[PDB]
Amino acid sequence: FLPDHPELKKIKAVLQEYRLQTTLQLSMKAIQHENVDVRIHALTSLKETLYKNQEKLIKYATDSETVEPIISQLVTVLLKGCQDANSQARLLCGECLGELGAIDPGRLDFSTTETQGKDFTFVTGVEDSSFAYGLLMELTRAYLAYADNSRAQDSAAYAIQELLSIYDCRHQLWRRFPEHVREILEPHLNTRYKSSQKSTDWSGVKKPIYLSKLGSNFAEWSASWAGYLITKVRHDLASKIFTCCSIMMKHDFKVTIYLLPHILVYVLLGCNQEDQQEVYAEIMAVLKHDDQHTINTQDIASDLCQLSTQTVFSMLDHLTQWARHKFQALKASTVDYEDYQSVTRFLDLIPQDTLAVASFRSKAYTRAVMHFESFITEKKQNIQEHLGFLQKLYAAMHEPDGVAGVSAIRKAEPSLKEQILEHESLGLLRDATACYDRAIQLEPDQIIHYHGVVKSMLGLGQLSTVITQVNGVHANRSEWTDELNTYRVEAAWKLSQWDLVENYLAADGKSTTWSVRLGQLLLSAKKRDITAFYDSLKLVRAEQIVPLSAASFERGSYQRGYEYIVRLHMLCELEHSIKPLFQDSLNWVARLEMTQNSYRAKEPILALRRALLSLNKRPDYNEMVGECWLQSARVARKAGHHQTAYNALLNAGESRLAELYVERAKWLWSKGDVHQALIVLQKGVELCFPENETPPEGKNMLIHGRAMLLVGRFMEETANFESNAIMKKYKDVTACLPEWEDGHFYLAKYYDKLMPMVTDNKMEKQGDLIRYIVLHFGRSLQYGNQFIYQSMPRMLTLWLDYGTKAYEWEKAGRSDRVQMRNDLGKINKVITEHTNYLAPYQFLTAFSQLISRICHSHDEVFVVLMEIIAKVFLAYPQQAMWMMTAVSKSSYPMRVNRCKEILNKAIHMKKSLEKFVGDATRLTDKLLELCNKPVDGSSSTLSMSTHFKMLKKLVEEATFSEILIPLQSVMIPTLPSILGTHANHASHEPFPGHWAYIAGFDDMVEILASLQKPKKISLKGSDGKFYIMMCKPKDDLRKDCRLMEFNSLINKCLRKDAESRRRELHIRTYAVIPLNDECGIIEWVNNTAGLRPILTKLYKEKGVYMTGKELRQCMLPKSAALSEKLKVFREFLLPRHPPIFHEWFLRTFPDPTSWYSSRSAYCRSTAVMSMVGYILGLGDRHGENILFDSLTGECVHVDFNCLFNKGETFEVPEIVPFRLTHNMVNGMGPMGTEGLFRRACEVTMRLMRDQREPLMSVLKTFLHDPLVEWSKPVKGHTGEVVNEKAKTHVLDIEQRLQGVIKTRNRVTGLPLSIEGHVHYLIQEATDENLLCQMYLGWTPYM
Amino acid sequence: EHLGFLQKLYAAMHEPDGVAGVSAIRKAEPSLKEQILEHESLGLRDATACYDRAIQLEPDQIIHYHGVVKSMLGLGQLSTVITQVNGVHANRSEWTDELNTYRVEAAWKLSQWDLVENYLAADGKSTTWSVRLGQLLLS
Amino acid sequence: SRLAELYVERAKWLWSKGDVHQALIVLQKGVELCFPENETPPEGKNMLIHGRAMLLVGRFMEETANFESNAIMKKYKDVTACLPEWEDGHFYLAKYYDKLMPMVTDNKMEKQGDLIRYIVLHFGRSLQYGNQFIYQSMP
Ligand SMILES: CNCc1ccc(-c2cc(-c3nc(-c4ccc(S(=O)(=O)C(C)C)cc4)cnc3N)on2)cc1
Ligand SMILES: CNCc1ccc(-c2cc(-c3nc(-c4ccc(S(=O)(=O)C(C)C)cc4)cnc3N)on2)cc1
Ligand SMILES: CNCc1ccc(-c2cc(-c3nc(-c4ccc(S(=O)(=O)C(C)C)cc4)cnc3N)on2)cc1
Repeated sequence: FLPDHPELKKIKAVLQEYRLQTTLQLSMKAIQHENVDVRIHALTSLKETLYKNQEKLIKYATDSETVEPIISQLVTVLLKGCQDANSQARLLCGECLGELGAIDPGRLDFSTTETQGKDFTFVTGVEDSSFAYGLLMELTRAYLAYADNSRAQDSAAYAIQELLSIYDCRHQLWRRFPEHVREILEPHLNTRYKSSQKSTDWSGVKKPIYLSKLGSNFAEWSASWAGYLITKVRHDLASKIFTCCSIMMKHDFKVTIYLLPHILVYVLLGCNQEDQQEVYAEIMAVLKHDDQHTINTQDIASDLCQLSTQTVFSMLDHLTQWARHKFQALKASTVDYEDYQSVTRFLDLIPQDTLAVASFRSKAYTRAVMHFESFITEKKQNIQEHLGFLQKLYAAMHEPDGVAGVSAIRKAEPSLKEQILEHESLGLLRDATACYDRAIQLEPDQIIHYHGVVKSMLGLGQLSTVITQVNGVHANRSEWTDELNTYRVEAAWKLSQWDLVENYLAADGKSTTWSVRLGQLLLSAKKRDITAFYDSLKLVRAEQIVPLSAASFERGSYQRGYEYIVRLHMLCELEHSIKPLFQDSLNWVARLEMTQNSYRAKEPILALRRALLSLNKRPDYNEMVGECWLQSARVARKAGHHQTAYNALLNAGESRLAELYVERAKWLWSKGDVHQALIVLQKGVELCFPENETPPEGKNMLIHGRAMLLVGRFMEETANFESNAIMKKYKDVTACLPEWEDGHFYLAKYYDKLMPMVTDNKMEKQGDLIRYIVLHFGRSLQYGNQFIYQSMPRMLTLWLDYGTKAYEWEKAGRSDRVQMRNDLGKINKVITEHTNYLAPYQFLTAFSQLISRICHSHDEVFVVLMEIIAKVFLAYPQQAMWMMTAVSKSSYPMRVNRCKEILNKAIHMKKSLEKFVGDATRLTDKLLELCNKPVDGSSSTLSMSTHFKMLKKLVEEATFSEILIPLQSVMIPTLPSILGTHANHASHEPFPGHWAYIAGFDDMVEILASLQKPKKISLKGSDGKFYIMMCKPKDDLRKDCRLMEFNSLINKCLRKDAESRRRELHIRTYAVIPLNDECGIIEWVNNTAGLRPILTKLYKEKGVYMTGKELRQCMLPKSAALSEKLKVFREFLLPRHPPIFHEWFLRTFPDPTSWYSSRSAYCRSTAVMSMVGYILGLGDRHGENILFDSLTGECVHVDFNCLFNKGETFEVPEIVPFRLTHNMVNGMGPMGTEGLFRRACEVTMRLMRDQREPLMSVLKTFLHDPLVEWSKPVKGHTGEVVNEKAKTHVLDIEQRLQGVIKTRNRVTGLPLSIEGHVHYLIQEATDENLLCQMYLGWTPYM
Repeated sequence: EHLGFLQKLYAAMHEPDGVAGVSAIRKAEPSLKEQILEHESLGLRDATACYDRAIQLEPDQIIHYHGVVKSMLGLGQLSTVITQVNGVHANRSEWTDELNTYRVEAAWKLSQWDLVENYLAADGKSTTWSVRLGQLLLS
Repeated sequence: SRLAELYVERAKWLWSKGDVHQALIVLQKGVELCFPENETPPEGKNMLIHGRAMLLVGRFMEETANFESNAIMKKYKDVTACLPEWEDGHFYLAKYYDKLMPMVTDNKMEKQGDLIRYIVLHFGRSLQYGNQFIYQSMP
């Protein structure tokens, strides 16, 4: 009902008698409602609400890295609604989004959009009840659909009767159909019907049905071809059904659509060679014909070409699915084999290349790519001649990486047009401009070249030149002037030359360009035209929504359509800026900040805002325009395009801004001319902040602080400057903005860098320095959590290490002990103050490390540590308990005693925690028992009740406390965003989301042969969902746990970065929880299977398979020379296993769109994981350890025990960076490594290099972790262990991040590589010499 | 106080070092004109955008269009130069006479002889090196 | 008609920018595009361009850290073979041998001997064919 008014308040008193986030959920549920008017009211109310609660909404969006979950759900819902049929609803929902803002897909989270689609219900045959049922539903919806012809509804009910003839509903058949269909079909289900139409013979008329009078119209062509076919099929039941539905077919084409596929299947089963040739003729004709290619009266044809293409495609698709299912049957008789053979033969008759060309004609890009790769492989056809078509395709799809790959592959020199394609897809547009000029010289009669020239000009921002260029072109040719008018319009309105806008607009009444529409709106604003304004507003909103409509029906849709979403954002902002003029609550700053960080996103919004400000007449507009030009800088500077803001860095101009200087400095710094930047910056500082008068006020003090900090950083970079001056500058920055975090942070970093040098690397001397360091770090934290990941861990490491060294010196008998002791006391006091000031979650973030050092030797240090950990525990008992469990049950007694001390202190602080602690202890003990429960016999499945009674009971008791199901989402804390820093540090919610407590266990427990017989359990969550948790004996997971943490941090990074996001790079992460050193519980990842098993099944299906003994024969002695091994490999192992993985892709995903999306995801995921592994030195990537999700196609890695180049230590050393066997490559597609995969690798590598500091700090903490079983277990168990290769491991990790291979022999001085790094890595992985050496277990041949 | 004058001088002397030094000395922010001068003295890409902003600031000045056309020349964008001069002419007939030299140079470089002849015919007052070269080549 | 020349000058420009790797790839592709091993390039100027390209690839390799010493050495030797009388080949080969010697010999001249003989001989021949690097070579 969703009333919103006092009358609605009467209804609400009613609802109270019956019984912002709340209202939001309500409106959400509303919009989903079926009644269109219901939804419309919902949407209107929602739009108003959003406008009214804009403040709280923005706060939700920007307070924390990730948006409030409710927001994510709401945006998913709105984008869905975009798909709705009613135009009004679509427009309303577009307004919804635009009002929300253009949230960076990163900040949003889409797990709801599983989008299975309820599709792929391939029907094996007509006989199948479900298929005949769908046919009956078709006919019923048909007869009801139209009353225009009594004969037609009569034909549908007649087919109902004939279906009763084929099979009686009276009771499975009746059971099959629903009641809204049941009651509709019942009146004629039994009555009777005369033949709806007079008999006609499609076979009598002989002609290619396409291009025939009957085939003139699409539906009529559907009617003539299907009738002919029905005549053709030699199937009595098929003939019966076909005749039954014939009459209905004449009236509605859609019934024809449903029927044709199986009609063809039956025609294939019962075949005449001449009939087969005629069928292939019809299909080829439909495919061969290009509506633009052939000339005829197009009233029928225009629609006919497209529709017929789609129909033939669908028919072939059903044929393919039928053939695959029949091959599965055959493997699982002879008549079915013959039928399947006939169908496969007909399929073969069709040309893949033809299919691809047609598809491309029909804009069915994805299917085109699929067909084209299928062609390039199925029939081997060389490297070099089809590249043009494939490149054009990728261009269409807008997949840049496709174009880049295609280029990377082409051997022959690239044609000019191809270089144009490449520069457009990805290029600085400078080469683009010059190539355009050269094209104009090469071709003087093509408009598109001038298009590109003008577009480039605009990009650089040379408006006036663009206007004049358009005018010139106009002078040369009048006709082109119409097409080119758009860019002139854009320049004008951005130029703020309204009159020119009016002229050019009046000139053309045929341009639908976004730019032209924007100019129209701005004009209607300039000259107050309320009615026209709002009309154009509706129109443009609809237009924009159009593309997003199709975009919605896809995974990751939001991202794919983000451009249009930003357009809607601009529209909303424009509306709210204009309204007051006609007769502006929105907060522009926050809005902009929510947007993704890339040109495509920010720039257009900013230009539009400059325009609006121009239309607005406010005194401060002159300066606001400077802020907008300066806001364009740091939105482009970050991207590159350094000339793309000359008309910005200059444009800013008048508005007084030391900010102008700071910006010019950052720019120079990006460009590499550091000394320049320092000069310009010192000058701007002197000028804007003369020493005589202090800047004490607001933005002035702020900018002064920022400038001083930047000066300091520059000075650090330059080698000339003295340490002391740097330290002084940083201290000054701190003094001028004590509240700022960056100040203290950089100060601490610099002191840290200096300390090793000043102290000679002697801890004793370092003490005082360490105090200063930790103090400033903690302060920085207290202000903001931007650099938390680098700050916290470093501080903790330093303090704890100093404590350890002091304990050693006290035990030693060395004089420095007393000074060290006083220093340590001071340090501990500092830590205490930090504890008091810092919020709990901030410690939570390194809680892992904290726990790691629980066994520290010095008691005072331990007291402090315990205070910290206890504060945390109280703050977040669930996560803390999970993380501490293992240590609790450690075999080492000291670990257990200390953890118990901690828990006791906590309990003392908050009693209620005691009950929960006891419950958790009991639950963990029982789970450990289970994990270690010995299986008897095969015992594939064991009932919970039969064996694990105590567990079911314990969970059953109502007294038992709720235990949060361990899940990565609930373990990895989120953090407050920089934008919002007020009271966020105090009230920040670490784990905003849905918390599922353990409500019970499904009875059945699975035991898996592989993985050393690990039990698999399924917990039952409070929400009712079931989560499957594998229980693993004999594995130390601590390593895996911390690695998962690091992966989560990497995932955050990947999400924030534009380039990674657009590709949707992400590392699949599964929660891991160690019950104790030997046993831990690991979350299951469903729909996923190992590469080895999958390919093994494929091979067996192909009949080609290698026996284990065969392999043993192929195996050779390790001492054998490399030549013999390479031989064995190439000669036998590679031959035996041909590349088939692409087939797995094909079968798993039938639909072209799903196929393409999943293939892309596969490439991206494998790339990301390979890079990450090579950085972390992941090893043992053997078939089973790597996995692929059947649902998305992504790749997931497991068995992260082998880390930090432990593989080399193996008897058979691992000599490859990551697992890239020929099969995986084949998977990626014909392009192979080159293409998507390469670009993903490169992007991931770049990102990692950028965040090198935070990752490196975290990894440091990880490597020096004492709890981790770095070595073999000794005696079964100070409860501390030290990793001997720690320093070496950190050095190697750093180098790899640096990009310094250091492998080079005979010369150890090597400049870092950049992309050549990814290239050399790929080469190494691919090389056969290496692989052949690799151990058989890795199954390199596969 | 007098830095503008010294910069102008060094510009006249064709002494780039002078202008660079001036710029380095100035405390105040550089005006757009002085910026144009410095760009021109010390070698073109940045100067094109500066010229664009200039034109936007003052439309009537012809020197700015001169600079933009020259730049487009240096980069090798002949065709663009032709179209640009043509557009300017469309807007202002007068300017066409001063700008004809660039068009002629472009053409002659394009090898488009008809355009060379026609443009050279347009006006008979240019003595620019480029214009004489075009006359010779056409002959 | 100047494919080889094209790719070579291009590699040079690219290097100028700094993307050494993108240079090496394009250059190797060109080496395959023209003078493609199917038959030995003896065609005079063609042989010259072939040698120039080979030497360029060799110096590139030297720049990149991945490539092994032996391969670089072999490439320089190939350039030497291709053009016996071209100084550049000999000079660069000598330079690379010099740089390698200290590590190979562990900085023990005794072992350094034979390498020294090779190096000196190649310097000398380089001098016979030209005088571009005399100041580096002779001393
Ligand atoms: C018109 N006369 C001047 C001229 C013009 C072009 C050339 C030329 C052509 C090639 C060439 N480039 C590639 C290549 C390039 C880029 C990428 S990329 O991934 O960065 C992404 C940007 C695509 C990947 C591969 C592959 N094969 C090739 N044959 O190299 N130089 C030489 C002279
Ligand atoms: C209207 N346009 C917007 C706008 C306005 C002003 C600024 C601005 C002003 C200054 C500034 N520069 C210098 C300086 C010194 C030496 C050279 S140099 O020739 O040696 C070099 C080519 C190597 C160049 C410049 C000296 N004092 C200064 N105050 O820096 N940025 C930036 C954008
Ligand atoms: C020395 N360290 C020992 C060690 C060993 C294993 C792990 C481990 C395992 C998983 C994990 N595996 C799967 C999984 C695995 C295989 C297949 S399979 O079809 O190929 C067929 C072979 C069953 C299907 C699914 C799903 N979800 C998961 N979380 O995670 N960690 C960790 C440490």
